[PDB]
Amino acid sequence: QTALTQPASVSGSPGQSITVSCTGVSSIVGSYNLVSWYQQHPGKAPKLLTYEVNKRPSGVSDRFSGSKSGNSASLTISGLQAEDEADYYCSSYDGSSTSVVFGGGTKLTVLGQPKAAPSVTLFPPSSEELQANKATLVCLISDFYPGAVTVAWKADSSPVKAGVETTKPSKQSNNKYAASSYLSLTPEQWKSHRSYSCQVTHEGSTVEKTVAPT
Amino acid sequence: QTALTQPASVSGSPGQSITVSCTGVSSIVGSYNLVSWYQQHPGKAPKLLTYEVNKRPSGVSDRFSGSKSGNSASLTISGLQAEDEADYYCSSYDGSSTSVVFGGGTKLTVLGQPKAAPSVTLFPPSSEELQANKATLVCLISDFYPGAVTVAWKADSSPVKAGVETTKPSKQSNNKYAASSYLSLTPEQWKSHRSYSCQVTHEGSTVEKTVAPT
Repeated sequence: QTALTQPASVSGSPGQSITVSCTGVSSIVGSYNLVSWYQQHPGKAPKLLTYEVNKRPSGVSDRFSGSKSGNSASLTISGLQAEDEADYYCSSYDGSSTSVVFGGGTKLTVLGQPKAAPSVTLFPPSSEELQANKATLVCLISDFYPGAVTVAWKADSSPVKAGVETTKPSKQSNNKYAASSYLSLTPEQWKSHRSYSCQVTHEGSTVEKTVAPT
Repeated sequence: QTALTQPASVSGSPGQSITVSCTGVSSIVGSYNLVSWYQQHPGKAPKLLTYEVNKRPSGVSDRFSGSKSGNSASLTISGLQAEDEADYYCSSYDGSSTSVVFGGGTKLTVLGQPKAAPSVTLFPPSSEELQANKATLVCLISDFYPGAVTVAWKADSSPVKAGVETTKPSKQSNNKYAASSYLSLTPEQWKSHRSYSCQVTHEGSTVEKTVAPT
């Protein structure tokens, strides 16, 4: 199909400014300065950032400004913040008699955010769960960055190679990631060992937490 | 109130047909018949399925058809295929901002296995954690399908607001989903209450677990 031309991706560090161009914008009939830019975060609907080239709806920071020059429009984001990491789209009320054309989209990555070691919290099975004749251990891994992490389990000092489920890291409200790994055991397995351990490896450093029956 | 409103999610089996609704089109000034539906697969730009209510662009199967009756517009998909699982957005041209406005999105799941309700295990704060002035509660939500849930916390009948984080559902090895919601609090407020409840709502049905200091 037809789309406005945008670069596929752009990146910058916090505090910097990024300009995203959108070409093919010139209308074919009336001088349409009807260019709008949208921001889209994963799993959410596109949000309007600017319209009629440079107007901002209420609630949108003035760090976002649009402009237009000939067959091209631009969106500049001043003072880049981690929350700006998202996809951006321009759109134009094209010469296609009563028709709107959209851009292919630009993915903005905010580089250079500080590394954060993960907080690791290990939970032993609850009394409630033991009474249902089941035992689950959960290793909660939070506030880390970058979002890649390796998780391993030990029963005493030996590797546990079955019953381990680890979720994919997801960004949370503070722009850092969280994930959890759980190990399902029988109550007999849990009591037949002196301790279990969750080892988390993040950017070369490994942290280990241990828990014992009580 | 959103200008356009649609169900958050719907699911259907392969072979059937389902209809996704969108309300609010008549109150958008200057919308006339500029109603479009977009389909969006993860990591990709939205793809136009229908425009001007019922026209289809080149390459869109005739399994997709749109309709508008008053303040509602609808997208009907017949002969559901696995590849139709995606997010669907209705939208409309808004004369007030000379821009396209989007509905909130509808996540459509094509049921590839039976619907599975979630196992919910709630964990109270680990001892070595309170020992260091932190009190995290973890609500583990596993083995559910489709992959979407809402989670609510209650600190003694009173809805909990701040300090809640829930991860985006992740597909595990058995092909079902898992997620966790943790609540961060101070040991003080942990003991300042009698019970804590984790309420998980999935496909209209809601389960609740509770823990109490001990």
